[PDB]
Amino acid sequence: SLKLPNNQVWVTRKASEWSAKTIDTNDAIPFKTIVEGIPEINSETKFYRLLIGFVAVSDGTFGMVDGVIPDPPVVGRLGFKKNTYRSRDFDLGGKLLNQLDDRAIVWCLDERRRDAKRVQLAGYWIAISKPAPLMPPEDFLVNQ
Amino acid sequence: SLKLPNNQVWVTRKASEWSAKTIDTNDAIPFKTIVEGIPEINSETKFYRLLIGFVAVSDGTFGMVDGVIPDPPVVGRLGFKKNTYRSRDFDLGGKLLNQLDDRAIVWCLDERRRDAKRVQLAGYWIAISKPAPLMPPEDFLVNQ
Repeated sequence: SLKLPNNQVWVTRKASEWSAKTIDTNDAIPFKTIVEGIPEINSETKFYRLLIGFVAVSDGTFGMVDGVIPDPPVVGRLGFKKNTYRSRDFDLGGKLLNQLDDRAIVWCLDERRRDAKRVQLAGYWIAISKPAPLMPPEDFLVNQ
Repeated sequence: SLKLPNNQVWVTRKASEWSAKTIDTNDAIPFKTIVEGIPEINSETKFYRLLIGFVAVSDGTFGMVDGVIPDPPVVGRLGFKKNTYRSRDFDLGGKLLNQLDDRAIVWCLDERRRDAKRVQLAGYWIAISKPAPLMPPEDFLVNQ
């Protein structure tokens, strides 16, 4: 279930640590942010899976939402427990970025809702359509 | 000269825009910073080439230094002209990160030494030893 078809690859990037907060709100990470800073990705990339893993300092619930101040998730909402690794594979359906750029993952904590590192995320893993071999642009070494 | 041997690949990442500055100093980007946030890279990676490209708002000089408040570069120092793309391929010698982590690229501008975007960098391109196919860790989907 970490194996891919031959026309897809895994890409990843490091997740930021969460700072303490002063407002009362939902914690949400938008999909466009998850993808920012991954060079294999462009307007033609199709997206098949997003894997997330985390540990939280409280019980709570989480899931993916489509509206985006994002609502708590309804369909597919799942629970987690304090200090227990939780993970989730989200199916992205072979869609392009412009079709997923309204999505976010949202967490609702029972307690310690404003603490620093209240959720600690592993790297994000995304299965995408396999890119051509990476190469600098042809005009990179002009005036070298 | 953008082609690699079969046991190397290109990796890249986006460069940050430069803010205006209030101090009088050299502009330097350390090698450890260039490499931060590239998942294919670890303690065993060997480094073969670093490609940089930039446009500056003034004439000046630049080059790679080994001491690192880094000195202006001596050996291999090169000139550039205002509003003219310049690029450079630096040979990294097949070395590991711990052998390159004292290196930086340093720019010395003739004029406008404190302006925002005084140097605008293209993505950094690095030729490294070819990694195994990227895969999430085996324990990623515990408690899914």
